[PDB]
Amino acid sequence: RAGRKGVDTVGESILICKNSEKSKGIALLQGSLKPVRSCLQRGEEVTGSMIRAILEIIVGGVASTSQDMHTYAACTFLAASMGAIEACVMWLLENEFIQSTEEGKVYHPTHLGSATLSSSLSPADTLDIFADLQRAMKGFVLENDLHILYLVTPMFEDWTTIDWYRFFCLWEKLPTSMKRVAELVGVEEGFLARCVKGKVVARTERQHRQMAIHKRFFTSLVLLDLISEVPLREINQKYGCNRGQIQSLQQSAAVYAGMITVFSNRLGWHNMELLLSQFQKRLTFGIQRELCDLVRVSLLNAQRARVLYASGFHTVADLARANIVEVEVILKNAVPFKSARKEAVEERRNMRTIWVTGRKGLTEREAAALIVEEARMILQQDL
Amino acid sequence: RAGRKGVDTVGESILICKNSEKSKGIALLQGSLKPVRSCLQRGEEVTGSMIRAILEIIVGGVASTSQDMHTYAACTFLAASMGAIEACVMWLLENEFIQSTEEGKVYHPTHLGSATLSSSLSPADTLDIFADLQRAMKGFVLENDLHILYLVTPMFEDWTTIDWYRFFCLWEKLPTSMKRVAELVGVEEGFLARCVKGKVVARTERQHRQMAIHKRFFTSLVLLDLISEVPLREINQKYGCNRGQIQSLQQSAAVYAGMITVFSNRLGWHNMELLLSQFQKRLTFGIQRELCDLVRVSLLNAQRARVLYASGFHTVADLARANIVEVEVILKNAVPFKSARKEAVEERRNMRTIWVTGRKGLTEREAAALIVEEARMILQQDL
Ligand SMILES: [K+]
Ligand SMILES: [K+]
Repeated sequence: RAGRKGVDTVGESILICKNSEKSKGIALLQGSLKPVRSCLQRGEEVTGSMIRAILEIIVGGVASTSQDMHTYAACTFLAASMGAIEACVMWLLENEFIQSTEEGKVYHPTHLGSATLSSSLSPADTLDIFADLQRAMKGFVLENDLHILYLVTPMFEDWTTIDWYRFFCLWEKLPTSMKRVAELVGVEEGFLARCVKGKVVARTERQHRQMAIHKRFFTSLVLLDLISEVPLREINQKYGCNRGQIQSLQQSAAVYAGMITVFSNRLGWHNMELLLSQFQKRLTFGIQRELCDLVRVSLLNAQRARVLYASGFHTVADLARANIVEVEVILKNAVPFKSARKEAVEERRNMRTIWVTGRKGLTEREAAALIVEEARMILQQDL
Repeated sequence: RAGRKGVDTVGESILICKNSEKSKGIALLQGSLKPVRSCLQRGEEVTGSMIRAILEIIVGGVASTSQDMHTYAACTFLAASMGAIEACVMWLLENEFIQSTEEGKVYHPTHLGSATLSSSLSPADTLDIFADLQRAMKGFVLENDLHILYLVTPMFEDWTTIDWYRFFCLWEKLPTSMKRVAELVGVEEGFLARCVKGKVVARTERQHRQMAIHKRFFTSLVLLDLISEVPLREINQKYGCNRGQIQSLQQSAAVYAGMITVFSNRLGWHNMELLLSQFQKRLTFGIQRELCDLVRVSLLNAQRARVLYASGFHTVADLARANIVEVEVILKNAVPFKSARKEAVEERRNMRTIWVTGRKGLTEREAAALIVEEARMILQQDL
């Protein structure tokens, strides 16, 4: 990124080092990129990338027989550099992903197969997800939205560094209704104590998904406050994570929530599907059910939707009838100031202070007129 | 109680009244006792006293036929003043208390019958107790002693006036292990809130044993601290009850615990019997399992047993080897003073400061020698 084309004569790069790390710095300047691996490499005859690859072609209906499988193996990048394929096919058979009809040896997708493909889910993750859902449908808590959120809470990657001492403090202060959900999932208070007392991550044993469970329940709490319209600064102080890690999490959970919804629909689990089908939109914007209609407008996010709701505008229909200058004023009240704000400067009438995507700078007035204009266009398309 | 025989010339009685309650006072001075009712009186064809009376003679084996029943009815105080009997017999039949073998119409006791008699329990109470035990054996908490105590916690009479606001404060501070026991029993947090917020006793509906449940769980908490050797003053401040109400409760629960143990033994419920059979002794003295051996000595109560345990004397065997003057000193340390106690007065060497039952005043020295003497006599009887 050193050197602007058409602007600079040269691009300069400086790597600051010490005498001790002097040799490692030179290694980088002379270093070159490593050769590209296939990521489908084989004491592991089976592998995730291959299992998914084989599942996609069989369920999709472009690979039926055993001859089609090895023909596919020829097209891979792994074979370009110049058994394992057969192992993945059996794996799909053992775990009810694929069917075999002896037309000798022809493979067809199951309901679980077609569901996994439509859900864009990884076959390795689908097994635990399928069990987790069946476990939840045997005993489910409906008095709050926490248990539902847990099912759509992603835990395939760490989104933040969790302070366990902070976690235990929230555990005790946690209401009884949410402790019931914790117990029902696997959250044991004993494991939480062995985390604060001693910084033993363990996780060496495969059976230590016990760690992931507590990380997942911690995350669901964050997502619970998030769709409860709890301020980002409160969530930051309460949990110990920045706004960057949160936004990356909600956009991840919004997508994941859609996956579990599709997965539940293709298996015929209507009751479970019915509950989940409202959280994709709520996780995206971080809102409650009431603001779901307002946030259809492009410029209206969580903060702008709430202040317009609390001012009499509950729906797009109510927002189309709106007086523009009234919308503008309500927007002006949602701004965050360090001092308890909420002189006359008439030189700020042209200040473009509202950002969009692929944006021209919008004034607070122009944005308001756009919100009312868009609301009317949507109101007509609703008929 | 006015007038000491052989001492006073007269006994004087004065009833202090106002002008408003003047007439009611005269009513007492001229009043006389009401005639004695039978307490087995009959829109109530069946009655508790009769059901129990009929059960006792059939199970005991002194009344078999229908002729024996009405012969018994003649001996009652109710018939002395000069149908319902037949109704009680059917009730015992409907609720598996008694058997009928058509030798036309001969009645025999069931296992449930013989158990109720041996337990000294009321047939009306036995039905709910029998259900409560069967409910507990389906899901039982063993990590603490609370759930076991609930089964031997008596609630046939009020032993104190419970402050519900205080109760809710202990509810929130209550650990998760004891909240699980509350939920498992029937303690709903919603009902606790409707007690503090509004002083609605209700209890007009028969189905409002929901009140008794919360009163019973409140009581079990008191009994839990009591056998955990928590000081009487702490229990007084924590719950809001005096030491008189507590002592009346523990002697009531000690007896009741023995009843439920016998009841469980006659039904063949060994596992349940095994757990309960240790709480009669602990409820009596208000001690933990360790002091169970020491309290066999007559003079050793909860307080004296603990200070002797913490000083090296764990058993009667260890207490028989004891040096008398050492026991005396340990006893002197258990005394409660307002100031942080624990001059030389050698005039208190004859002060009788220890009370017994059917008592001569005992000195702290004489009592110690009695404790060691009794311990030796018990140690020999143990062989
Ligand atoms: K929007
Ligand atoms: K004793």
